Amino acid sequence: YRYTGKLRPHYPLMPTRPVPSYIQRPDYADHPLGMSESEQALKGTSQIKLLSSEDIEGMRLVCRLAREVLDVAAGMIKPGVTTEEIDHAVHLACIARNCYPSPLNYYNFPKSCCTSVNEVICHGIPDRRPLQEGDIVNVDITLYRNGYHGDLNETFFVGEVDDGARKLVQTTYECLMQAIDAVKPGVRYRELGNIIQKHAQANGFSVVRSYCGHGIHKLFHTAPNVPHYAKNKAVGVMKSGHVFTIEPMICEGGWQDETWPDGWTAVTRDGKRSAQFEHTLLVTDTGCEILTRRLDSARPHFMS
Ligand SMILES: COc1ccc(N2CCN(c3nc(-c4ccccn4)nc4ccccc34)CC2)cc1
Ligand SMILES: [Co+2]
Ligand SMILES: [Co+2]
Ligand SMILES: [Co+2]
Ligand SMILES: [K+]
Repeated sequence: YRYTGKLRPHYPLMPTRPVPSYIQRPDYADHPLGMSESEQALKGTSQIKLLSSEDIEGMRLVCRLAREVLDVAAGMIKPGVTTEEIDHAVHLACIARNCYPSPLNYYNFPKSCCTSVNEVICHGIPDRRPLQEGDIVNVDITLYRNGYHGDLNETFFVGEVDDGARKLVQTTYECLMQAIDAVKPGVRYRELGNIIQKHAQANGFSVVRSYCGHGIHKLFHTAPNVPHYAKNKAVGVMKSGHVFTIEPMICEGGWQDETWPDGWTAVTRDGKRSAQFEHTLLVTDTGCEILTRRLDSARPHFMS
């Protein structure tokens, strides 16, 4: 394999971390290939669930707990800390909150969260590499509680970063927030990508095309599919009671991605840096509720 940038995987991975039997498990947790029966039974479906009142309460709880866990990871972002160490803290924090770490064994993903440094667009596997001053790093958290998944991510700075890293991370966050601001009943899902790309393009940045936002509730990933680029062909119209993510991945150079031989790690083909932010949203009558918001601070971690 020819690597696209400086980053390399740092093996071996510590042995898989068990989840105590008392924590409720998603269907794929024990599947040998980590396949989700409940997901696959709906593969190829455009129909979007309308959440019930109990569904909404279940989503509010898990998305609040997921935010608490992301905040734990944020606290550890410093030079010299390995991504595996982050993952260990995240694993324990999910368990402490009576939650299963959703990524763990999801289609055989080996860890409890995704840590995506510099040119990694997404799905970086936590490993022995110590974080380096100047790095940017996304940690993507999903928890599973009482049958429901809650999903968020943020990009962080490791120590002091250069001007381009600041510009990329700020713009990616702006893209997400501008898209969130457009969410309300009657809006087509395909529209968010127009908003996101317009802002990214205006700042000299490209938009990843291979990975999308997603419906989430009793399923980790389900309808709607939500592209982040312009003139996409997404199917569906927002309605009150829809729950989905917007999770734009934005790049310094081109939009093209490829995957490492591990089958997971998605990287820029040019080896330039990529950043991502994510919230789980509930469409309401006035617009939408940001289920994964911070409750005690106005801003994401990279600002404060
Ligand atoms: C035909 O059966 C399949 C169904 C789905 C998939 N996948 C794997 C799961 N998947 C997504 N996975 C992830 C992910 C996985 C592990 C850890 C963190 N994230 N993120 C996604 C985000 C958006 C859409 C899909 C996926 C969609 C494509 C493969 C085969
Ligand atoms: Co993912
Ligand atoms: Co997501
Ligand atoms: Co996520
Ligand atoms: K990254």
